[PDB]
Amino acid sequence: KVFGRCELAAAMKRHGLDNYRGYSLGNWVCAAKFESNFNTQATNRNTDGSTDYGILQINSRWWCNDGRTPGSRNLCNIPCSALLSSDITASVNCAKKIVSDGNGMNAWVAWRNRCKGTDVQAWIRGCRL
Ligand SMILES: [Cl-]
Ligand SMILES: [Cl-]
Ligand SMILES: [Cl-]
Ligand SMILES: [Cl-]
Ligand SMILES: [Cl-]
Ligand SMILES: [Cl-]
Ligand SMILES: [Cl-]
Ligand code: NA
Repeated sequence: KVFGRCELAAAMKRHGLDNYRGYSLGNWVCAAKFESNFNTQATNRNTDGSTDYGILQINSRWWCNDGRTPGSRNLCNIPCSALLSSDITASVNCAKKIVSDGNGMNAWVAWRNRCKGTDVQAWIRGCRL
C-alpha cells in the first residue's frame, strides 16, 4: 500500500508513535517519506547481504528474519515479510524497539540526514488528527 501523508500520520498516531521516546509525529512521517516514499512494499538490499523492509526500512541484520542473512538476529521476533503488510502494526511495534535501543531515531540514516533539525511539524500540517 502507498499511504497518503495524513493517512499515515493518523495510522502512526493511532499506534502510539506521537512523542514515542520524545519523537513528535512529524519525525516518524518524515522518516517514512524518505525511507520508503510511504510504500509498505519497499525493499532494498545492502552491501553486507542484509535487506531493509517496509515503510521504515527495517534491516534483517538485527530486527527480522528473512532466512538469507547469515549470522543475523531477529530482535522483533517477526518474519521480515510482516513489515510489508498494508497493516503497519508490525512495522510500528518493531520501530518502537529500535528507537529504544540507545541511538533514538539516528538508527534511521534518512532521518539523521534529511529530517533531524528540520521543521518536521510541516509533515503533519493540515492533517485532521
Ligand atoms: Cl508528501
Ligand atoms: Cl511534529
Ligand atoms: Cl537469516
Ligand atoms: Cl534473535
Ligand atoms: Cl520468521
Ligand atoms: Cl495500518
Ligand atoms: Cl533520543
Ligand atoms: Na535476521
